[PDB]
Amino acid sequence: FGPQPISRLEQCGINANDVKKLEEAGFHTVEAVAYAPKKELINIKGISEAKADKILAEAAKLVPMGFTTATEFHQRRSEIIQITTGSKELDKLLQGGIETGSITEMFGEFRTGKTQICHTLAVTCQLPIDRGGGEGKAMYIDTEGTFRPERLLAVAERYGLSGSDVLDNVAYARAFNTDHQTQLLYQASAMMVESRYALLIVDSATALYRTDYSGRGELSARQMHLARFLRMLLRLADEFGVAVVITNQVVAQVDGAAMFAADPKKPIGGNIIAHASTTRLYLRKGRGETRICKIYDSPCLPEAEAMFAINADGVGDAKD
Amino acid sequence: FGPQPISRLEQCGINANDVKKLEEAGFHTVEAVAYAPKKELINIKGISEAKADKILAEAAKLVPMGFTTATEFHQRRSEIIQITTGSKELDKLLQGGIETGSITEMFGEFRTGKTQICHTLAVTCQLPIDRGGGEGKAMYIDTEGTFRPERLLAVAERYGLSGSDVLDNVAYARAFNTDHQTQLLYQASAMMVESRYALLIVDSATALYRTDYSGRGELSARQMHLARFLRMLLRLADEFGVAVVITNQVVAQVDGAAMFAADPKKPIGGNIIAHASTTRLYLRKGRGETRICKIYDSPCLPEAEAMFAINADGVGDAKD
Amino acid sequence: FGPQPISRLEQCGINANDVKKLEEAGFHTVEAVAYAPKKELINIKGISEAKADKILAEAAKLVPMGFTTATEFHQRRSEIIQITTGSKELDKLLQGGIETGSITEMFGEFRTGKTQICHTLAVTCQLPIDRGGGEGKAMYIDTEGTFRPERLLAVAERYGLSGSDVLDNVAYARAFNTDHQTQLLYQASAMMVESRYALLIVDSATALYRTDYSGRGELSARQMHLARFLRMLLRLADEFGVAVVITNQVVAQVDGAAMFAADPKKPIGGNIIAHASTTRLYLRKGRGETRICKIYDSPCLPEAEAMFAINADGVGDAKD
Amino acid sequence: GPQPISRLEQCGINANDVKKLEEAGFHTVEAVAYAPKKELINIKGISEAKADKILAEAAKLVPMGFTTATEFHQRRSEIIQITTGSKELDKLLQGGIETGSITEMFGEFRTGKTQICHTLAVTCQLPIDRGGGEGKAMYIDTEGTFRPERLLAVAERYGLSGSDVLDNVAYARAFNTDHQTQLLYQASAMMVESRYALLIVDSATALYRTDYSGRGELSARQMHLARFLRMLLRLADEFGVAVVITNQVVAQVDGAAMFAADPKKPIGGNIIAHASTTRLYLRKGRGETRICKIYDSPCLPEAEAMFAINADGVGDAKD
Amino acid sequence: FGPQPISRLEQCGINANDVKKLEEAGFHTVEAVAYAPKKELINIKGISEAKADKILAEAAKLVPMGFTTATEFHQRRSEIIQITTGSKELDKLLQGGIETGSITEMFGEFRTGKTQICHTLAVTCQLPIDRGGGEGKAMYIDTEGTFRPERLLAVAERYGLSGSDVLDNVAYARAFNTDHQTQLLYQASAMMVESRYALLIVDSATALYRTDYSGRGELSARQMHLARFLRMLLRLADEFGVAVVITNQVVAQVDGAAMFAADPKKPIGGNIIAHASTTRLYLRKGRGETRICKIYDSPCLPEAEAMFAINADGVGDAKD
Amino acid sequence: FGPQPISRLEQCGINANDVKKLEEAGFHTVEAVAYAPKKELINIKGISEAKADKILAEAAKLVPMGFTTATEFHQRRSEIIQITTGSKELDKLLQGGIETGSITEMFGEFRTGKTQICHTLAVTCQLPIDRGGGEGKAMYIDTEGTFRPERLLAVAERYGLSGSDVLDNVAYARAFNTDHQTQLLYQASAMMVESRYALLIVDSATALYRTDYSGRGELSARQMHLARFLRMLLRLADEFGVAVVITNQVVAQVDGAAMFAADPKKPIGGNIIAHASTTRLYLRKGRGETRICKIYDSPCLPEAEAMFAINADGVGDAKD
Ligand SMILES: Nc1ncnc2c1ncn2[C@@H]1O[C@H](COP(=O)(O)OP(=O)(O)O)[C@@H](O)[C@H]1O
Ligand SMILES: Nc1ncnc2c1ncn2[C@@H]1O[C@H](COP(=O)(O)OP(=O)(O)O)[C@@H](O)[C@H]1O
Ligand SMILES: Nc1ncnc2c1ncn2[C@@H]1O[C@H](COP(=O)(O)OP(=O)(O)O)[C@@H](O)[C@H]1O
Ligand SMILES: Nc1ncnc2c1ncn2[C@@H]1O[C@H](COP(=O)(O)OP(=O)(O)O)[C@@H](O)[C@H]1O
Ligand SMILES: [K+]
Ligand SMILES: [K+]
Ligand SMILES: [K+]
Ligand SMILES: [K+]
Ligand SMILES: [K+]
Ligand SMILES: [K+]
Ligand SMILES: [Mg+2]
Ligand SMILES: [Mg+2]
Ligand SMILES: [Mg+2]
Ligand SMILES: [Mg+2]
Ligand SMILES: [Mg+2]
Ligand SMILES: [Mg+2]
Repeated sequence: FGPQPISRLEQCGINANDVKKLEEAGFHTVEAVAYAPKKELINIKGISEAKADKILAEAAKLVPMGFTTATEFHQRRSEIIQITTGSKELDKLLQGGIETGSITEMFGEFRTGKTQICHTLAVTCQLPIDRGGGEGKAMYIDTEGTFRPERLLAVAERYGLSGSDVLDNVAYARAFNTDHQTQLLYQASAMMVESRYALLIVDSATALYRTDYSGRGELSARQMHLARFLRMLLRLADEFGVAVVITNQVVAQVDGAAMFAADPKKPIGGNIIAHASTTRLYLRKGRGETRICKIYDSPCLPEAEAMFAINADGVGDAKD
Repeated sequence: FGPQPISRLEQCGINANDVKKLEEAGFHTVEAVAYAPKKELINIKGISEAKADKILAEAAKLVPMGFTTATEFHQRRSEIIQITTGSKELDKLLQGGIETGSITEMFGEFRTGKTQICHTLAVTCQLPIDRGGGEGKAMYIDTEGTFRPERLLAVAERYGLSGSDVLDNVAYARAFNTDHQTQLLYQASAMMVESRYALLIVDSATALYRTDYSGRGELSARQMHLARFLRMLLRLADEFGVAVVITNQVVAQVDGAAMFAADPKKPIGGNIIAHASTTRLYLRKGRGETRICKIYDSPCLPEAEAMFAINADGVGDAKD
Repeated sequence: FGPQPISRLEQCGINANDVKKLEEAGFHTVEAVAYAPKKELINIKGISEAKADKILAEAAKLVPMGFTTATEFHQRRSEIIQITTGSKELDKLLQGGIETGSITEMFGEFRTGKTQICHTLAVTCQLPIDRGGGEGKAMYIDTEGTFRPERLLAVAERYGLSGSDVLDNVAYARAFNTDHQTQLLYQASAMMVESRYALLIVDSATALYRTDYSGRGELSARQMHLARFLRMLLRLADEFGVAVVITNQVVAQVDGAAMFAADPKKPIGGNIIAHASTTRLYLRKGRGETRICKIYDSPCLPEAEAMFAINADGVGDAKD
Repeated sequence: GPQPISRLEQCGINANDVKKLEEAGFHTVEAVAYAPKKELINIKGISEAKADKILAEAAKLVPMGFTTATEFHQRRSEIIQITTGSKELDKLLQGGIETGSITEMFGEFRTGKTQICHTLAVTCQLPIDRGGGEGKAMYIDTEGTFRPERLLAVAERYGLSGSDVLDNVAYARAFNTDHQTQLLYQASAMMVESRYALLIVDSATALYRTDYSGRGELSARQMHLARFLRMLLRLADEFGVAVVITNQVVAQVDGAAMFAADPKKPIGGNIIAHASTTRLYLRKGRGETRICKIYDSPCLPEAEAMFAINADGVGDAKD
Repeated sequence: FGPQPISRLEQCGINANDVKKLEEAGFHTVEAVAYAPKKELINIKGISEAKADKILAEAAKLVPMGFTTATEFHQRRSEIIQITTGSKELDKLLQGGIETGSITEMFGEFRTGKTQICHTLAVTCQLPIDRGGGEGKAMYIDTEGTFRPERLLAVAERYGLSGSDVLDNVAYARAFNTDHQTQLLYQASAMMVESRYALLIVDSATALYRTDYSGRGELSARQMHLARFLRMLLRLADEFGVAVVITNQVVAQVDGAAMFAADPKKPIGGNIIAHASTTRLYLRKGRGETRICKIYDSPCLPEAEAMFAINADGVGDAKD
Repeated sequence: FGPQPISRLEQCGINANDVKKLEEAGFHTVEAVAYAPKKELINIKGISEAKADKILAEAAKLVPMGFTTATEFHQRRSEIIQITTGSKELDKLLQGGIETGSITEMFGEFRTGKTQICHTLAVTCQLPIDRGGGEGKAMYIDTEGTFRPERLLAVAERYGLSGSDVLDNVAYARAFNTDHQTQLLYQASAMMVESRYALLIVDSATALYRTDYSGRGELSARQMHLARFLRMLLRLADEFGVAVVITNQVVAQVDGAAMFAADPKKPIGGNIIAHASTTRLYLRKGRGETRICKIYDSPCLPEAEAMFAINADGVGDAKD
């Protein structure tokens, strides 16, 4: 069960031309138009103030957005699914795994294993819910050109799942530039409503912005575009109940006039949207053959560290 | 003990149709009518100038609006209720804690514990006056998806209160956009008049405004909407005599990126309403894993500093 | 030495019902009737042209209004009272302090100590003339909610006055909206006829007009209402001879709301009344401390600057 | 100068009519002669024949016939011009502020009109040798912005006794328009009583903005202003004194859709536009220098001038 | 099978001036303009925003950029061409050799054998697919002045190919400075679009940057120029599908400054483009005459070590 | 057959002042202008970006810098002259002798015979082509003061050439410190164009650096200065088509400091410029006379050892 398709609004007395204009705009379900303010609906053409007000009021009638007791919210948060990361120690660290309905930014230095974690999450997302999975196909928006299905086949063989259907479930695309990356979100929102999607990996979020928006005086436009991208990701996560995972690259100190996100502090959203990343995981190589994952910031989980390893079957517990 | 419900206004020779029009307008209390100029009581359709003047007559007759001797105001202020922050050092710094019937704006950089302080205030608000509480249900309006009842349960366990009853009082809502944030206050007013409440937290005020109203030419509309929201908050604070707490994120250095509200000057209301925040607290990160709270501005308190820490049971005194 | 009560007009043979009509209109004094034009005495229903003309003629006979030699005006001006501001440097800057029977506007951005200056003036107003006081009770139409009767006690302790008695002679009111602020002037005119008052403080005098009259097309009504309020204040200053201090906010950047009078361009009254503020002081924050008060405009004073400080005992001389 | 109204008793008119005319406002036979039949009839207690004959003898006493142009040139060459206190501004006006006319100096807020009025009032008692008027001065102030300290300072600069100049300046304050009109009546009586040379109205349109507010009262405001300016013109023509008035002007956008904030549209309005003979635009400059531009004059041409305000009054631009 | 020439853009209704403007800008192929962002198309003078959006819209329908199932990507990657390196051990370690469409950065100490590998790869690129080749012309943008066709003749004689035709199918150029390198790539784009190419070699990529961009202050500009060069190489590899090989030099004792590479870590692209090199090979000279290759970094291949030898006919299997 | 002198410029519209500014900066031919980047043409003061771009474009139009078929490069390299070393054994070892256009470096222990090889090469540079010479005058930049113009006469008498003409065709200069070496290179480049010069000998390249740039912490500046000197030598070799020979001193023990010019590894250019020495020769003195020359590093020639001897007439084959 998920959102309510926009066709329900047709049952409420709205002519189909406005519905199709909203569909072209990008709002595919009643949730996406209910959550939108009057300004966004007014900005698109062919709609007047009265029509926008009536559709907004009807949508608010359809989906409840009023107050509720905290016990109801505790019950609701006790039913969301957490996706196992493939490692028992990291699963213990995350108190269940990667939660669905938020943003889990995992960042670290170069050659640490973020892509391996993304691969393992994408394959384990198809597991039955009783084994820690999410019972849903997993998308993969890839900007680094670093998607090799051989790892997915290896992990699917390890877990015993049929490789054919595991491959047939995971979708794929590539982002050659920032605008194509953004339009991929429109396509994903269009194509999500037709099936059950429980994961969406963007590896990595900031890779294209370090190069395309290269310039001392281009910082402002880059920041606004990144904020828009992150807002779209947040809306997608809230609307469809998916588990968005992204990736960032970091390095000691900084370079340039505070241009990149190469800092443990100063999250990806920066000064515009600081609350974008609900969960942040620092991935560190450590000393010797070690791998460490530390919860840098979480609203509920406390700071801690953990040990894990990467073998030919994916990410697993550190074998001694 | 509280305000006078508008049903008491019925015993003045006024028919119920315009009374219901005022009720649906947003004036749930006779005080909300007495604190309203003729312009706002006329702007609602269906009411003439003579009717508005007639109702305002007995509305002002019901409540005292005349001059009082300064000793009377000192007597009134000495009986005000202050809410303990949960830390003795902060209690000393604020000379009693967060005072009721006013606005306290806590602002600081990213990851300074503002949400933790809001959680601790929301749980300690339920304590009886004997222990320093306010003896009333709280209210939380969240604009970042950063409400975790686990912290509330932990603090309730620490203070000895029954967690089930503690979680059964704190209301909750989420603001997906600025218009929903503004609209929440209308239902909040009815919920406030219905039952005793003693704390309204809005975490955080200027979080959505950085996102929805992104644009050089949209600054004026953003400023007017923020001024309207803060005026509504001030009316709420004056009406039911409950403490309003708001939260603001500020970048350490002057990042720029056109005009913003992230600077240790220029209060939230801006140039239109520079007086919205009665009390202003600056939350700062010390050199070595320390937290400091500095009273940036108070009409009666002097500038000072304090030390505090955050443990698994909430905010508390600085443990050496 | 004060004004003659309107009841004296009853000795002129006029019918007492007309006297009560004038009293309820707002003219509590014979001087108020004398200064009024024919149209304002006719606009109230129940009074004919002949009656208004005869009371106006008798009032003009009672209080002289003809030409006087300039030496007489110099003698009258040399006997005026000046209220010490609590700082010797500022006292030298003002060539005596704040004069009675005049309007003193104070400029200032956010956090410039205007409220502290108002508090010190209100607590030094009841000082005997021997120490530069006014020997009269004070008033405070506080439209900001920032009136804390804790600084008044501190300054009273500094000056040796009994705290209970100095707190016992201060009138206080709060303005929640523009119309209530205006009616407070009628109430104050009612009060001052029966006791010696020597100060009227309005801090601020423009915030409510900033918030309530928010609109491009509402500017004209705002300007007319502000002009009416300032005219009422000027009349109050003329009749009873009380120094009227008013506080106006200011900002050093763009406004974007047409007039939006927060800048040095003209008095608060603006184009309609650019002459209400007899004296104008600009309060500015220097480097570090020791704010500067500059005489921005005065009929008989030159441009100058001064240094002053704010301690726990109130405003005082700057100590290096 | 003017002939006192008592000379009318040489004709033989019953003195009750003379007293009626005196209490009406006409304290000089010239005032009766200039008045038309309608005004002399509107006052009750006078018959048509009496008004006609009194106008006949008034015209007999006061010459109103045609005069050759050279006679008018000779009359105008004997006029007195009051020095403005600044030599450069004096050269701009080709003699200074003339008498028997109206000089309206208008400008934005904080230009120095009140200081100019003080300097004109203190230089008026100067003897004609220095370019003064030798007469007394009057100040009908509608703003409470009259400070004798500046008069004392400027008198000290010009080497006069402060007590004497102080004792030769009549002062009054106007709280409303009707009080201003009654002040004009009392000023007329006082000026027929004794010699005066200057009459200052600072400012003329200050009270009309506050008193006659609202859109629906514009016609009454215009009529009252026209009556006030007509009375001022009659005063100027009667006793031959220099009348100076002050007006405020701004370049607002939406603060008012009416009023008199305009460089054009003279103070007299559309009813009597010819009220102000001379008009001076007083403008704030860029760095520190104020300018005085002759906006309109029957004889003087358009020009500009440099002047400064010092603690001793108004003087030349000290670079 | 090759890229679609830019002339097809005129088939969509674009006047020839814009087509020639794009051609002179550097976009010789519809793939290049399709992959380009809106900002880069706007930057060239002579095209409006609407015109650029229209061109992008028509180009989108020509090349599919939407989502696709992972099985489609596995099919696409199964048919990719791998170029034999001339050594059986190297071929086994690389699981086919050097893969087209990706960057294979080989680096090592001085006199390790990178130039010989590049020479042998250039010869073997002309072999038909039946013998592990790619049957395509090769290029050599040599910057060290270390191109000797005698090795090419020797390898062609070993493989039995005619020397004349082997020489005739290799294009050569020399780079004297960085801007010449960039313009050389600009010309190489047109040369590639004019015919069929399969291998590009840059030996070495960073040699000229050590000569030109020296000094302590010239740190940023060198990094941006290198990032631009690597972005150009990536665009070429994606758009034409040509195996790109670049050479880097490393040392064990970095006795220099911050403007160095000198590290097995810190790839050539640096912190701006860490993902520039898809495959990374480390070449070392062990004790005696052993020559070892190691997969330093690969998205799919695991870490391994292999032995190889260099003899008179190029790189061959290490004879015991 | 030489370069194109800068007098061929000034016909493109560039005024004579810019030409003279380039002339005084060390750019004595159009080849040195074409090979230079924008940085080295902007660093000289008096030239703007537009003028530099125009002159660079004209220079690029003057000389061919585009791609070419490998057969063209083979044909070009077939006609490259190689100067005989005076010994048949070493001539066969070098496959023709010292090639023209590359930096040929020779090094060995003390008293091994490099200097005698330098005189023999200088004298043979004057021989006609059919005798193995280069038909060009020679230059000798001697740093250790070991240039005796008496072996030249002996070897010239051996070859039958007149002694006076042989001496008159050798331009000799001495370098006392590094900056003098650089300025003398500037002068040599200035005086190179006006005659046919085929050989340029530096003996030795690093002797002055060892005894001038002492100090443990001064290695970096010495390294950068050596890199600049070697870049200048490379530009001289490429631009004028001259044969550059330089001498290095080595000690077969290890090292005496952190950085040194010793060790058979670690070429003179260091890890900054490792490709400066195209051909490297190692000279050894074994048991008995046994003077051996070995090709250490070469891009085309293989490793081999040859026997030579030094006689009173110069250097010849080892007598039996
Ligand atoms: N086939 C593989 N089997 C096991 N580990 C692998 C394999 N391929 C790569 N790795 C590991 O991946 C690590 C780097 O993580 P990777 O996902 O390749 O890069 P990134 O840091 O860019 O996310 C390396 O340390 C290596 O040990
Ligand atoms: N109890 C106090 N004792 C001394 N100074 C105080 C005290 N409370 C506030 N202040 C001073 O008041 C200043 C601001 O003046 P205030 O009147 O509160 O504000 P504003 O001018 O905005 O109305 C602050 O800079 C602070 O130093
Ligand atoms: N005592 C004084 N001495 C000299 N100049 C003064 C004095 N008082 C005020 N001024 C000057 O008066 C100028 C404003 O002129 P004023 O007549 O007060 O204004 P307005 O044109 O608004 O009636 C100010 O620029 C100031 O410099
Ligand atoms: N003609 C040749 N035949 C065989 N090996 C050669 C030949 N020329 C050079 N080499 C080899 O080249 C190696 C070093 O040179 P090279 O491979 O070009 O290094 P680099 O890539 O660092 O320039 C030597 O170990 C030598 O064995
Ligand atoms: K966070
Ligand atoms: K404040
Ligand atoms: K003024
Ligand atoms: K990589
Ligand atoms: K020697
Ligand atoms: K080499
Ligand atoms: Mg990765
Ligand atoms: Mg937060
Ligand atoms: Mg204040
Ligand atoms: Mg004035
Ligand atoms: Mg090499
Ligand atoms: Mg030697």
